[PDB]
Amino acid sequence: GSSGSSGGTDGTKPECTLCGVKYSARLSIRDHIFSKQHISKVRETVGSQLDREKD
Ligand SMILES: [Zn+2]
Repeated sequence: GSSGSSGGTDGTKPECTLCGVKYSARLSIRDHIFSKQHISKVRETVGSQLDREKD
């Protein structure tokens, strides 16, 4: 016989893979991104310091 295969994943749980800060059933993506906690990661992940030569 046959067991069966999978052809579609689902699981957009409220989390921030970027800051690894899994939001709580209550918390929300907004409340997060709207907190230094997140911003910081967004400032470091790339950096604040400007580039040598500007465009
Ligand atoms: Zn975040």
